[PDB]
Amino acid sequence: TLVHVASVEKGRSYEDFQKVYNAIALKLREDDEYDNYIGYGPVLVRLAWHISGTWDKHDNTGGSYGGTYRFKKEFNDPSNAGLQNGFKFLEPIHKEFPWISSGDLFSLGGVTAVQEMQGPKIPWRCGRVDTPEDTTPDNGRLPDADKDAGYVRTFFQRLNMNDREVVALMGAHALGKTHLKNSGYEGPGGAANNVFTNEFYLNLLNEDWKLEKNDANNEQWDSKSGYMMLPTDYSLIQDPKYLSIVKEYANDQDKFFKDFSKAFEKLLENGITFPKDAPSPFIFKTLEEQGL
Ligand code: HEM
Repeated sequence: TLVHVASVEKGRSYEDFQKVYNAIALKLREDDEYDNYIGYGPVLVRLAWHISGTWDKHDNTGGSYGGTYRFKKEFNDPSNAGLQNGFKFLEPIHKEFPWISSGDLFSLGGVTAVQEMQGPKIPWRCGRVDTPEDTTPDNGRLPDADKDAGYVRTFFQRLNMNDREVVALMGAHALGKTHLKNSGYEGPGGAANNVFTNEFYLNLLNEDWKLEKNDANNEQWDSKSGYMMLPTDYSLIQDPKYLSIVKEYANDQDKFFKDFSKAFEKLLENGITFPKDAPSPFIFKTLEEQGL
């Protein structure tokens, strides 16, 4: 069995990590022009997810622990096209705080982004430890977007996620947009794409979606409002079990926030064993809460 035990960066405590959070948050505020004024929040959330979503529950390969996205096999995964922008954003942060591990930095970037975009608090734990280049997972473990609900359910079971966790996590697609050159899909999902809300679910249910091909010859669902849904997004209103949960979150943002926060922490921690004397999870203050 392959076990990864969280090991706190030597001598570091909550306050040290809050300083890293603050540096990420200050740079997020500064770099507001990125991606036609969306800012870096969405791509940092996607980075935190993609470095975690290589995990395989069966043998504990992949996952956030090892920080392996720093190695070219993983950095160059076609599934990760565009994430280099997030890595480049985090580079000056890592320079300022060289003591933090890569997996801790990448995952903390996603937590910081969600919170600074007015999302829920996401508890976060330190202690991911960089592992060598030969531990980098092969490409092909991240999901395809052209597929249906059965594919989504099966995929997420590899990450030990159930229906509620899947539907909650997908709500992150309120953020950012698809970019044709990255993924072969184009467009935002709504008007509020750098503030964290339940808009994904509302737009899934309330827009009039039309199936179209895009300029890369791929099918996607488009609305007159200029929004889009991936086939895997749209699958959440095709499957009866997913549809029930989509309606729940469309009706109740507080419940979505609570479930997202739990699922996202779980995603970022998959594969990691936290020893009993490990610090409790940290809840970082936003810049606003600190007067910064
Ligand atoms: C079935 C699972 C999923 C599929 C197929 C999928 C697919 C995609 C695709 C194709 C894009 C567009 C990339 C680009 O063109 O730049 C995207 C963007 C994004 N994904 Fe997902 N995704 C999935 C799950 C998730 C999850 C679980 C999260 C996080 C909780 C997430 C967060 C995001 C974010 C924030 C963006 C916007 C990035 C940006 O604007 O640069 N995705 N996803």
